[PDB]
Amino acid sequence: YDIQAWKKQCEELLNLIFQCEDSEPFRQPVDLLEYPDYRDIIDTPMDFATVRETLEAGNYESPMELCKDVRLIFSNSKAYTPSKRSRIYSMSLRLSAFFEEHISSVLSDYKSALRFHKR
Ligand SMILES: Cc1cccnc1O
Repeated sequence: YDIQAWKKQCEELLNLIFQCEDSEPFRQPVDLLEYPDYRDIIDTPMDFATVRETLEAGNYESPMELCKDVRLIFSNSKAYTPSKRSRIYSMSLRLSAFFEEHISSVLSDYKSALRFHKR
């Protein structure tokens, strides 16, 4: 029932994501010089360095906020891809499966701890 445990759990999961080769396109903001029409398609950029920095600054209140920004990484990749077969999009789908498999217990434990707190 530890209401604060989610934060270290999210730090450890971001460390695994940075070790995965599939994360490399998503570690830093998309390069607008490589992709000059990016902002004509994507309204809100997001990357794993920004997520990590927001967490370490104390600017997430809950793991649900962090999950919403990680899901935006994946939805931007799906919106920007020219093909469902593209290399970078294909990397996003494997990394999304790994994230969703690991975040499920973080969310469940946090929401259980808050219910116990308000009992
Ligand atoms: C998702 C994405 C697609 C194309 C280029 N870079 C990215 O990060």
